[PDB]
Amino acid sequence: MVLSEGEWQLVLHVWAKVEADVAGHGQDILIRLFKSHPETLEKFDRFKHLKTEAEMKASEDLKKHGVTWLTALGAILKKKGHHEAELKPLAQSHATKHKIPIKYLEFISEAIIHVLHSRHPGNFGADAQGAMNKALELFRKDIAAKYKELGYQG
Ligand code: HEM
Repeated sequence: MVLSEGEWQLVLHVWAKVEADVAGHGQDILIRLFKSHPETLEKFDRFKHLKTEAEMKASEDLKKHGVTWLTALGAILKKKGHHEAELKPLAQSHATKHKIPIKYLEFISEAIIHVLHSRHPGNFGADAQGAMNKALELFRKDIAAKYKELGYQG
């Protein structure tokens, strides 16, 4: 699949707002994921112990990882589809080291959409949400292809 320049513009416009507070968005999204799909938390031996949302919000380590993963996604989105280089190491670690199923990538995609819709309604109308979904679908499609080449079901 291929996004038009207009669709990329909608994605990068709302992303520019996200970048005003990388740590906040990074954390909010992970917490949303963990609350909606508790099984995903079990994949993080580093955060598995956290029992409540309050404990998650107070975790300095969770906030730091929020910055790490969200910045990596931003780097990929800014490539506007030319992300082969960025995808390689990410696919290898998540398939071979962390063992993250494609299903969980769909779960975090839903969490991203939920948080952007809550925090940026003015810049995340139907057309903008559609473009972001398309961008995340492209990412998941390419990641799935890499998983297969690397020997992981997904
Ligand atoms: C938008 C998709 C995602 C991006 C861009 C992303 C990015 C990253 C990055 C950059 C790292 C650190 C370097 C590395 O190990 O590769 C990381 C680590 C990790 N990711 Fe992801 N990730 C994504 C989705 C997920 C999902 C959905 C899960 C699990 C539900 C997951 C679980 C992990 C785990 C367990 C680590 C190790 C954390 C630690 O112990 O330090 N990731 N991810």
